[PDB]
Amino acid sequence: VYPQPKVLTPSRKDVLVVTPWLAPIVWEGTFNIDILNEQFRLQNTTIGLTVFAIKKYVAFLKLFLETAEKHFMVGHRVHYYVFTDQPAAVPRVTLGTGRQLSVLEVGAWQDVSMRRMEMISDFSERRFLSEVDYLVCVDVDMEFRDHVGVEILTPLFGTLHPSFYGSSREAFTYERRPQSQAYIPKDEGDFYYMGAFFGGSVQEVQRLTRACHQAMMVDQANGIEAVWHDESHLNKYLLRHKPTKVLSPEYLWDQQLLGWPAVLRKLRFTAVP
Amino acid sequence: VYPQPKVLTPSRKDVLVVTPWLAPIVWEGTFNIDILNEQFRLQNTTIGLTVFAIKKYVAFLKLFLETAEKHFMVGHRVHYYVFTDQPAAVPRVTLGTGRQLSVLEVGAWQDVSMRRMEMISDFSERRFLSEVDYLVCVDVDMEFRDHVGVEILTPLFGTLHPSFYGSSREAFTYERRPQSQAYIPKDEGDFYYMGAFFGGSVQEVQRLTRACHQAMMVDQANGIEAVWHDESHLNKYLLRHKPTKVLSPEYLWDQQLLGWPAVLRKLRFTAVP
Ligand SMILES: CCCCCCO[C@@H]1O[C@H](CO)[C@H](O)[C@H](O)[C@H]1O[C@@H]1O[C@@H](C)[C@@H](O)[C@@H](O)[C@@H]1O
Ligand SMILES: CCCCCCO[C@@H]1O[C@H](CO)[C@H](O)[C@H](O)[C@H]1O[C@@H]1O[C@@H](C)[C@@H](O)[C@@H](O)[C@@H]1O
Repeated sequence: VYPQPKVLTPSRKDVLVVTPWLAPIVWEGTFNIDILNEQFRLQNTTIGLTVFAIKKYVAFLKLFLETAEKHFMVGHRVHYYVFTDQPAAVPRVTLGTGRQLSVLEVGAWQDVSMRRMEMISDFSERRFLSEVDYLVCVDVDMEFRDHVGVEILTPLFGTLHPSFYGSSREAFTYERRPQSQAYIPKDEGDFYYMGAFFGGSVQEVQRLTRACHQAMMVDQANGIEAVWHDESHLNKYLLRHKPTKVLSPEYLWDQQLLGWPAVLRKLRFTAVP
Repeated sequence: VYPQPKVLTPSRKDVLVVTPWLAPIVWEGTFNIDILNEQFRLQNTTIGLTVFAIKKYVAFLKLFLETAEKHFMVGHRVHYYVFTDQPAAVPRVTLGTGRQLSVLEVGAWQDVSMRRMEMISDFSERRFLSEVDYLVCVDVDMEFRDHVGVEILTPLFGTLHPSFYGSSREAFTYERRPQSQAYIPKDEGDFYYMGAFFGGSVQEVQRLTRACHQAMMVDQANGIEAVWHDESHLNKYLLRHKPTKVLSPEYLWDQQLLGWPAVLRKLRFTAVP
């Protein structure tokens, strides 16, 4: 039993909650988590979370994982995959039942710019992910402050960049040179998505990360680096293959930079100052 | 090129546009048809529409089909399947390119109450629907007045009953006897869906119509007829298997009964007076 939805009452009066292609934009007040948790638990949903922690960023893993255990997908099956050049430096964090962590070592400047999309592409294709239903790909220099759960899950999602959710499209920092595979013309574009939080089913994350990696290789062969690297390619991809959910900036925020505006009812996953 | 969606501007301020399980509720102003038409045409989407026209209701087929040709899925591949006890009386209506019609003869009072779900179940399982991607199941005593297009398409959809979209759940005319397979308790239920317009992918319409038919057979064996026949079973089904889109009453209206309220910007598919 849960409160009856009310057809004549908007779920939010201050923000857009569905895109023009009918993908939900996920804000607090738009979902009932009990119904979603039931639907996803009925499928024994397993969520993989990938995170890169390279060089001095390995220091952010302790708080990232401690707070993920408090707030990410609690009650569902979770497997963290930590990609790092220092596997020995991964903190031993105690995990709830049904949750596990694997450490994946990274080897070996444009190839580093390509590393995230290349490595997730290769990894997402492996047979040991047979049990994993969705992949969520986030940055490590962050903490969870509030619920991040199965409301986000869908075949393909991106996240509204916290600096640009209010901007008109010509102000978006899309790649603007026609020479680059990431090019988006002045008059095109739905949203500016941030590279720090995207995901989807395993098949849709294989497709996204393969397309971004292959596009970046083409740019490198031509001597061009997109203005915001794999984020520029992510935006080009999501423009052409529209996400089936879009996460609001509740899911990717910087409070030191941007404070706490009235349109954010919760700050769920935030930059570490 | 299309107008940029505006994150800080609700798509509607007067109605709920997403359910608590994050399924879009389809109202005018919530979608951009050009983007949807592109996505669906890229998949060469074929829509089957089923309609029953029995005894004197065969008289409603001429206006139903003439207006469907003006307003239903125009530009996409459509196949009408007319189920009738008078195949000879089906009007010869001229169809646009890419659109065809087949006539399916019905044979042979509780078995008539079961006929729609039984017949669609049997039909949806046939190999000649290999090319068909979605099934839309509507009543014949209706006309199209305005656009009904691929915005509705999704794995599973129901339609808000025009008499009840404003009602609280205890006022819903759900089956209330625990003896019936359609039973829904006082404190349960999201919406009251009408049996006159439901649909989804072929697989989801096989599942819905098989479950409703099998449930109604169980009730008949027990000497119970649900209060609103297959509509009572439809509601029980959609309560347990939540629809991935819900159509607003723009898609199922009676203007003689209910007029033209401010929350309806378009009257798309309406009862014939
Ligand atoms: C003091 C730096 C403020 C920069 C705000 C704009 O954010 C940056 O936007 C570009 C695209 O234009 C990239 O997405 C870049 O990674 C963003 O900066 C990072 O995210 C912001 C929100 C803030 O946390 C910065 O400190 C990060 O470097
Ligand atoms: C004069 C009759 C007014 C009835 C309004 C309520 O609609 C009926 O609701 C039940 C469930 O409670 C069934 O869904 C039934 O089929 C509905 O009646 C039909 O639809 C209404 C909207 C109107 O067009 C009636 O004339 C139909 O019989």
